[PDB]
Amino acid sequence: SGAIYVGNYRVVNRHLATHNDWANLVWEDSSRDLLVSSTTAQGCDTIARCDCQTGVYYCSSRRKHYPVSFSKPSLIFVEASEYYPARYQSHLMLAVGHSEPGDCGGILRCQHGVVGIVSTGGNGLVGFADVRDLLWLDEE
Ligand SMILES: CNC(=O)c1cccc2cc[nH]c12
Ligand SMILES: [Zn+2]
Repeated sequence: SGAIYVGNYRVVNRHLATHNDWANLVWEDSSRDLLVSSTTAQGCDTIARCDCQTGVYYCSSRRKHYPVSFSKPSLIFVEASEYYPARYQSHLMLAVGHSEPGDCGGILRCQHGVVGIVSTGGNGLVGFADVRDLLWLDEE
């Protein structure tokens, strides 16, 4: 589990969004596994605006923050999960590291801020849904 809190937006894994998130929906893309909802209170997080390929991610299933190299966001074939059938996931970044389904929402950060959240995993890879292309998160 986990979320990004930037301005009056909450960024969550689409598959973990709550009734409240859907009632207060701003934007969602099933192909990216992202949903953004509106918040009353201001968040503290800064989104990275960069093409960094090194960062650190939180892995709840290890209670550990791991430094990783990761690929640039791309379209990747993702095997079926409990929430999605096997399909191509867009804006996805891969790193060699430990992920379990419950690790989704773990933040990947670089020197510039939040890069994305854990979305996919298994086979010793972790997949992060990029948010850095979502420029509108920084305003309104
Ligand atoms: C929607 N798919 C998931 O819940 C998922 C997310 C992160 C890691 C793994 C490993 C297998 N499935 C995973
Ligand atoms: Zn960066």
